[PDB]
Amino acid sequence: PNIKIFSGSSHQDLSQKIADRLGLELGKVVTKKFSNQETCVEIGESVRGEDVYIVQSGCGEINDNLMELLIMINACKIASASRVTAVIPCFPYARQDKKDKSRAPISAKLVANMLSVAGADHIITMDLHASQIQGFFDIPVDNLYAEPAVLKWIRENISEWRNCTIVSPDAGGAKRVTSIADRLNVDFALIHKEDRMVLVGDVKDRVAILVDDMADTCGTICHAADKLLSAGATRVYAILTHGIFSGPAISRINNACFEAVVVTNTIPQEDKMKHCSKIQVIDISMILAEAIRRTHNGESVSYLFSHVP
Amino acid sequence: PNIKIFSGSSHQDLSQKIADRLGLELGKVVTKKFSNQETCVEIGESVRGEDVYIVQSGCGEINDNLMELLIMINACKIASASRVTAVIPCFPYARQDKKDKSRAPISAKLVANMLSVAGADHIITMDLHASQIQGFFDIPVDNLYAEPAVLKWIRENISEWRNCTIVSPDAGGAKRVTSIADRLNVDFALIHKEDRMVLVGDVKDRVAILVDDMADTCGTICHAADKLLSAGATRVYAILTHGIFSGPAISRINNACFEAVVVTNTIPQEDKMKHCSKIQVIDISMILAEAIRRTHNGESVSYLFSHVP
Amino acid sequence: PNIKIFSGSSHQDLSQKIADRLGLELGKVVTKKFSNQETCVEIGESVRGEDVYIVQSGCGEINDNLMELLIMINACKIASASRVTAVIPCFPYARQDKKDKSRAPISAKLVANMLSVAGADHIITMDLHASQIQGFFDIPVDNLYAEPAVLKWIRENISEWRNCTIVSPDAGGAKRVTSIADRLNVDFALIHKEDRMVLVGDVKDRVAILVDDMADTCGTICHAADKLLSAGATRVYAILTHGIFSGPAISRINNACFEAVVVTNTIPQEDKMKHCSKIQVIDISMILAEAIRRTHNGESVSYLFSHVP
Amino acid sequence: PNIKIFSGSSHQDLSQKIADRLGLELGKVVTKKFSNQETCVEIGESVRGEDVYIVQSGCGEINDNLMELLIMINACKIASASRVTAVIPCFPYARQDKKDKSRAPISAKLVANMLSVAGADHIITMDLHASQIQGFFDIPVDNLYAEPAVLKWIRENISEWRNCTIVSPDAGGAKRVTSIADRLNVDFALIHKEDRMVLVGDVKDRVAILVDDMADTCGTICHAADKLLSAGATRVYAILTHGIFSGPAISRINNACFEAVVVTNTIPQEDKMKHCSKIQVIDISMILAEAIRRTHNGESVSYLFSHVP
Amino acid sequence: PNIKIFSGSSHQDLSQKIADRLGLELGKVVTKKFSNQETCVEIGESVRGEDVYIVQSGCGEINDNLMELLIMINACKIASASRVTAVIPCFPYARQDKKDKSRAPISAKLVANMLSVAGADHIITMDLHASQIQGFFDIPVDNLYAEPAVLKWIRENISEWRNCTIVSPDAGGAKRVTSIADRLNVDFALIHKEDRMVLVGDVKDRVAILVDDMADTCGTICHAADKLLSAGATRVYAILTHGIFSGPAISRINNACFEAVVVTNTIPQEDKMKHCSKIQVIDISMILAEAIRRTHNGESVSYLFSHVP
Amino acid sequence: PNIKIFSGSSHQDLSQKIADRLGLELGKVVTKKFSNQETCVEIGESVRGEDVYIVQSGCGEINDNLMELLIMINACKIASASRVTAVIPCFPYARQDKKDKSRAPISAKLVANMLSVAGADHIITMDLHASQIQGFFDIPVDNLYAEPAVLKWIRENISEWRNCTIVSPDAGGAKRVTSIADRLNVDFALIHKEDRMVLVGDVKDRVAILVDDMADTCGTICHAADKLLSAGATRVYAILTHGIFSGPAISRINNACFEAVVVTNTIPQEDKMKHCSKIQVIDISMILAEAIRRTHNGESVSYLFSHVP
Ligand SMILES: Nc1ncnc2c1ncn2[C@@H]1O[C@H](COP(=O)(O)OP(=O)(O)OP(=O)(O)O)[C@@H](O)[C@H]1O
Ligand SMILES: Nc1ncnc2c1ncn2[C@@H]1O[C@H](COP(=O)(O)OP(=O)(O)OP(=O)(O)O)[C@@H](O)[C@H]1O
Ligand SMILES: Nc1ncnc2c1ncn2[C@@H]1O[C@H](COP(=O)(O)OP(=O)(O)OP(=O)(O)O)[C@@H](O)[C@H]1O
Ligand SMILES: Nc1ncnc2c1ncn2[C@@H]1O[C@H](COP(=O)(O)OP(=O)(O)OP(=O)(O)O)[C@@H](O)[C@H]1O
Ligand SMILES: Nc1ncnc2c1ncn2[C@@H]1O[C@H](COP(=O)(O)OP(=O)(O)OP(=O)(O)O)[C@@H](O)[C@H]1O
Ligand SMILES: Nc1ncnc2c1ncn2[C@@H]1O[C@H](COP(=O)(O)OP(=O)(O)OP(=O)(O)O)[C@@H](O)[C@H]1O
Ligand SMILES: [Mg+2]
Ligand SMILES: [Mg+2]
Ligand SMILES: [Mg+2]
Ligand SMILES: [Mg+2]
Ligand SMILES: [Mg+2]
Ligand SMILES: [Mg+2]
Ligand SMILES: [Mg+2]
Ligand SMILES: [Mg+2]
Repeated sequence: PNIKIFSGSSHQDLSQKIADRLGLELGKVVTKKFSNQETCVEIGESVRGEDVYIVQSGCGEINDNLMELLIMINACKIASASRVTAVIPCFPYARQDKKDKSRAPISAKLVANMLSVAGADHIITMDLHASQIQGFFDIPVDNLYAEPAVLKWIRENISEWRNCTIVSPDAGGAKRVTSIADRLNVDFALIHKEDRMVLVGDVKDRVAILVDDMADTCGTICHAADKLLSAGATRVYAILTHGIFSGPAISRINNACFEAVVVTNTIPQEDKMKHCSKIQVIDISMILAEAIRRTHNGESVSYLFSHVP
Repeated sequence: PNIKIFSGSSHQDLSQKIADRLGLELGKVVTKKFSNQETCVEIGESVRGEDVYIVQSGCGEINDNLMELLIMINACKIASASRVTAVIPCFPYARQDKKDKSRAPISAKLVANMLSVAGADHIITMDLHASQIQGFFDIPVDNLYAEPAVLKWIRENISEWRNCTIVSPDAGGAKRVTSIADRLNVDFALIHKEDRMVLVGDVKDRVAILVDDMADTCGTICHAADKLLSAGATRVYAILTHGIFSGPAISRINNACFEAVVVTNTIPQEDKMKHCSKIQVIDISMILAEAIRRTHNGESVSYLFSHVP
Repeated sequence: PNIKIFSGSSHQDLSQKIADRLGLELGKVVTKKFSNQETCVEIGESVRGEDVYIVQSGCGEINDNLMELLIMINACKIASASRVTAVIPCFPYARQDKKDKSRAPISAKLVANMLSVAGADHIITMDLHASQIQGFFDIPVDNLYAEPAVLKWIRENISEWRNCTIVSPDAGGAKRVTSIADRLNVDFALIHKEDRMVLVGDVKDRVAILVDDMADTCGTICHAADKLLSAGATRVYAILTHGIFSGPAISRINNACFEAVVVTNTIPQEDKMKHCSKIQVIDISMILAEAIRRTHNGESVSYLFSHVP
Repeated sequence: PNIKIFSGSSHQDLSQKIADRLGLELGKVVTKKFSNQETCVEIGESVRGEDVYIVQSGCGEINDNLMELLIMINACKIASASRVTAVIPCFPYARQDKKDKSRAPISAKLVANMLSVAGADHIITMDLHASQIQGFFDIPVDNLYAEPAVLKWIRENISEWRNCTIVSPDAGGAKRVTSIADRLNVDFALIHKEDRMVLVGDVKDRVAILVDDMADTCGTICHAADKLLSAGATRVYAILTHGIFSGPAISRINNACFEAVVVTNTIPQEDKMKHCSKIQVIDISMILAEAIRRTHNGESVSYLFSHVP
Repeated sequence: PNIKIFSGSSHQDLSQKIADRLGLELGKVVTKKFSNQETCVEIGESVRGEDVYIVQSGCGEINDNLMELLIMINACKIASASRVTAVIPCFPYARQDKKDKSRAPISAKLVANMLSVAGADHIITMDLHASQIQGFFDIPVDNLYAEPAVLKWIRENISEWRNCTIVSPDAGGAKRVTSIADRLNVDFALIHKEDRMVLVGDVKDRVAILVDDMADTCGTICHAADKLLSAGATRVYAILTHGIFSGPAISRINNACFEAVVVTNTIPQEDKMKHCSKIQVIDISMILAEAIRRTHNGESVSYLFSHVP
Repeated sequence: PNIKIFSGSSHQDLSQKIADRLGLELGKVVTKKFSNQETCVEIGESVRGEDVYIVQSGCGEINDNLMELLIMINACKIASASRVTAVIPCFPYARQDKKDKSRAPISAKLVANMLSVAGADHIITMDLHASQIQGFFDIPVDNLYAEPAVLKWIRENISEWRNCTIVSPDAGGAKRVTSIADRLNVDFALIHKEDRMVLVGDVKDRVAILVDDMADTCGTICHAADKLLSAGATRVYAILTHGIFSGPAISRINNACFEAVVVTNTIPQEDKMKHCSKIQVIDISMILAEAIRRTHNGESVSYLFSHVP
């Protein structure tokens, strides 16, 4: 079986970058809409006996992109692909991972069930909002981390990184920032709201680096940055793997004191970058390409958790 | 267990009509979108031990509405509803019911699988594009027919119906028109394309009635009507259960010779009716309400196949 | 994994032809009946790690043959075959593919479920009565077409084929005849019953060729042929992939005006050919052998939809 | 939900007896064959919301009857029956319950899987060949025993039963005979083959009673009876729940020394009784009717293991 | 269907308390071990058609108790119980809810799968370690909260509760303490380790109340209490729903400065209470009994999230 | 894919012997207990794309070992092993293979379901208590036999084996002893209890060899040996594949007249051998190693049923 990479319509540039890193052309697929807006999918080449990877991020018109992904998986499965892998850099509905007191769906579990029944044998994703989502599946799920690329960016872009501070915006994700601070051998200052915020960790005259899994409306990072600037930090950075930037996010970032808002390209960023000068993108296509290549070859994927390829 | 009717966002007016016919209020549900356009669903009342019916048609923004339906089903299922029934008047992706020579998905089967894995115990739908779709499910599926309401409309609106002709637009659905002609005791003239059309059945100086399951772009019925008017029919009617009317449909209908284009209200029609004077709507809410009531009470549903309630 | 071909008891000659075309011997299997008429199956050679193909058509004693097929699949699956494929040239219960108004089983879906639970990983079949049956499965289904062999027969056996007409007997299957007429570049005359029949398409002084998926009691083709001979066709042919010929079929064919009734050998025909001189058989063993070989080698199967091997 | 009893074609008289004991009429069902010998099933009354019991024994044309049962279950399940129970007095393929050294199917497990996928929620059967077959299902299985009726027959028909001996024909089923002997407070003599047979237990000048689950070819009981008559037993009886009597069974029984061969009516016996004067039938319709009634009412079924109703 | 409560061997006193609150006797069940230490289960009364609740906490010999629970569920399911509910006050393997960088099982998901395949239709549990565990199931899961009982205890046992502080021991569970502080209208001071600890929130001359889901080795609460006593808190309390208290826990509690260590009785505490004077128990049997009663009657369970019955 | 052998904690020496025979090192795995006695499993090497075999016998602390096996299977499955095989020399809960009149679990079926849902693709076991257990699975199960090794031991250790007698202790397993006697060409004397025992087959002045699948409390073999010594057998041997030896077994063996009690090493025997001088062990690691090697290479496993490797 050979690797076949197919792109959904959500993130074409990322799929092309992945395909170039693998020395492959993107598989021929027609992904459009019928007149009544139903998804139309046509696999333009035989996938019989091949190892198929479908790249689609949970961004943009999320329900359309998710339906397209499921329809593509189904088309490849009934076309006798030997294995079908969904490469989902940003997992849709990941924030609906529990009920907790409300008569609400667990939408992430529903998405996992739909991916399974569509025929996915394997999932590759990056920085799941909650790693318990891996347990929503019965098929293997490789949850990659942007952390090696983030560490590389910090070392090559922040001159005072040895004295900086790594700040979690909410108490929930402080595990990520502790791992990053341990890797950099720095202090991890913490922030949480009580309309007021409380911060532990000396930030005065230092650089503070907010790290989080995603920025949707940027309410979380803007409040944290306001707090940090209250406590005398010389500069504040925000680093996120998923740059969703919906709603009022671009205006809030423009009016905030961030030196830089760095995101990975798990979601296309060109349109947002046009309207916001302080957004910078870390390419993670090498990590995804290496994960695809290693799953195909039976090589260790977890080696990527700590190594930039 | 009591009947609880919940409406999705696709067809609120139909759900309200159904609820009024059952003497019930619509269940409290919040169905909206998060900032990043992910579906947000919140069941506003306990459904524990209840017989839940969720009304959502495959129309409008089809992928959003389908996701909303699946999320609502999941929310009701994990909220310990005794039974969950999807009331889907127009089944989405019904026209993708086979591959036939192409490397294509069977999207209708995927939709059936998704509805099943979401937790639906029962499906109620109207005039499935292909009744083989019933076999795509392992749960019971009640496929209702608009034919009794169509016959009622014909008898009360076409003065010359005893001399009229019932015409199938494509060879595929001529079964429907034969059943209708047998019920009315009239001739069924047939039409199919060879850019030219061929018609069997005397239509001269008579009324011809085109009957079909749906009109999407109205290419099918406009070509058939052109043929019929070539052969001297005094008036031509089109009657359809599903009035999708996407793309150039309204302009084609406006420029065509139809005396009337009658559709059921399985899909909301007010916006289309604003731009097209010859569209008339048959209310089928009584049929859906009776089906819901009979499934709840253990009464015969097939009795509705031949009786207007 | 190597190809292993096993024959059920239904069509031994077809299985042998397939095995010869693949350069293989039929696998050792004992398929008989216990005293109380329960099916007895004994796999006479190890199939561990092999790619197993079981050839059984839905003909003869259909329930016995279907049980035998399921039992063989189960025996091969629990004997650790790497993959089990049911090669079912004529799919049993294919005509019970829907309910449509009656309190009836969808027997084709039940058969698909039984094949799946027995352990079949893949289905190869020819000219399914309804291609929606492919959606009754969750495993891949390769639905082969007799059309290339039919076109070859027409070109090599009917001297006036460039002027002939391709006639559908019922409105349902006219898609097949349109494809054939497009391939031959001829007119497709159509027939359907109203005890009287209506025909469109000049057949006078021409050869008419009825094409259909199967002839069971031959009521369908005999009525169509009577109509065609009413309209002056010089000769009438019938061509079918599945020659079931049950009940009064042989007598009706003998008393009908067919120049020839051509069937494929998806069903054994020698006994019927003894009693009916106008039955001729097209061998489709090359198509089935090529499909088996291509699925085994990961080669394109759809290439066979348009090419005679 | 009300009880609905449907009969398959295998054992109509038993189904009628069961229905009379329940004070019910048999449900309207058409169970016949199409021209090509495919099973045709038509449920003649609504079963929506009802508790459906389908009576079909694994006898006669076993594969036809099994297919008919599965098709009926499927028809009732997709007709929205609240619960479907297969009442299978003699379970087909029960003797193929293991492989043991051979490359053979476990056909009983396949049958269980097929019954489950057809939609059966519950199985009622009598004297399974191996009670481990209950573990082949994931749905509940009530395995009834003919033993109370057998004990009643022994007490009312064998004058010397207090001095008799209960003999197992093969070592496998001696558990049944020990239970019977314990109930009667008598000795259980045992027999097994070494073309010679060995017997333990004084049988001289006594009545010996062979007890077994079934008599198929009667090779087992005729050999055992020959042995018993060698050792001076005044009379020999055979008692079996399942009287299959296939092959040479009737001739062997006619030429054997049995005083009586008693069977239950889990299988119709009239035709066999015509050709064999020493066959007598125990009616077990009361046990099956009580089991149906108790499962419907939520009453203890195991109470029937020791009580004649 | 009637309620039947069965106790596993893990927590007999809790099951008895639940049964008394429901006005029921515990169902007759034999739960012991064979000589080779395999679990032996015997249901001593018919459960046919009943609503069965099996009470077993994930404590003590956890693997034995989990096996016993699964075996009991299986026994009740194949005995035709109408519904089987696992009442698991402390969910076993809840802390293995993710992999996160290691080649480790997701044991909680495995436990959920095992409970589902054993036949559980419903799960009732209290204070799941991660509420995402609800998404590990496809059956409904009611995750009850000890918070109402905790609030009642605080108000009736701590005289200065209006001035107290609610402290989370680890950053992960601070959601619980924020909910509790909001209910009490007090400040929530937070603690996390950097062998040193950092605390935000004035605790000087006040009572601090540590709240957490469980105390296993009490390393978490003892370190937090040491920190709190460093910052001048007059008294420190610990309140936990699950008092596992394994390993060195009792000695650490005895040597720590806790005024009180309060636990619920989701786990039996008498043996631990013998060796530790500062352990007090909150009875939560009323909450579990109300949940059982409300699920049985189709009443709202979420009403218990905020109301002490 | 390469073979990876992992050992559970139950039988480390057997796993090492198997690994040596395959020329492999045991895979790195940490299998221990958390403080609260929950199983902790950590796979110390990548198994991605490998053929994983996990060796764990149903002995010792059976519930702990079974949980450990399931957790290891789950860890390997979600770590993307190409195939996972449970090598279970002594299958736990095998004696609970049926209900038979009691409201009891079928625990063996539950264990099979748990192994399947954990992710096992294949089971290798030795001398299942009932071979019907193979039908409890839907995955392939290779049930190996100790008989070739037993025959080898008999020929090399009992000088009078040509005149010996092979005795079944209970009527149930006499099939094993008939196969052994046929292989050795000797008589098979049989024993069963009526507190008294009955024996057929001349044993006077001969060696009697009891053969059975397992000895748990040794009540079965000690009673049989007492009977045999009553009838003048010069020596009595017992040979068993599974030496469980729980409860009073060692004392009964010490006080019994056995010349030797031979067991295989499907269960560790060193501790029991310390306290009982007449226990001897047959190594079956070559049979298990050959089965693993042959399943990996696609070679015939059934060849081992009659051949010592
Ligand atoms: N796409 C979405 N956009 C915004 N909010 C969402 C979205 N999906 C779910 N939510 C809601 O957001 C909330 C989840 O918030 P969040 O993940 O930030 O915190 P948490 O899960 O409570 O805690 P933490 O992640 O810190 O452990 C829920 O109320 C959920 O319904
Ligand atoms: N939403 C859609 N809008 C338009 N075309 C669609 C849609 N979904 C599927 N199709 C395409 O339309 C075609 C199906 O057309 P249609 O149902 O009219 O005819 P058919 O299935 O070939 O025959 P018939 O229904 O007459 O038996 C397929 O090529 C399918 O891919
Ligand atoms: N083996 C069989 N022999 C005869 N009739 C059968 C068989 N199996 C099913 N039928 C019946 O035949 C009918 C199906 O007929 P047929 O397939 O010719 O037409 P259709 O499905 O209505 O339309 P079309 O195939 O033209 O789209 C149904 O009433 C079905 O119950
Ligand atoms: N319908 C059938 N008629 C005859 N033989 C059958 C039938 N089905 C299976 N068999 C075969 O009969 C044998 C099973 O025989 P039987 O049930 O009498 O003994 P057993 O299972 O070996 O032992 P026991 O039942 O005494 O414990 C197997 O070889 C099986 O393949
Ligand atoms: N029974 C157990 N006893 C002790 N440790 C366990 C047990 N089960 C799992 N663990 C381990 O404990 C760790 C989980 O710790 P914990 O739940 O306290 O923190 P977390 O999940 O990392 O974060 P948080 O719960 O604060 O969001 C994992 O390494 C897991 O393997
Ligand atoms: N681990 C165990 N230890 C002891 N007894 C057990 C164990 N598991 C199950 N049992 C019980 O042992 C009995 C099964 O006994 P056994 O297997 O010796 O005979 P059988 O199945 O009745 O007949 P046979 O195996 O001779 O055909 C059942 O009552 C079962 O509940
Ligand atoms: Mg967050
Ligand atoms: Mg159409
Ligand atoms: Mg046809
Ligand atoms: Mg048997
Ligand atoms: Mg027998
Ligand atoms: Mg914690
Ligand atoms: Mg046993
Ligand atoms: Mg035994």
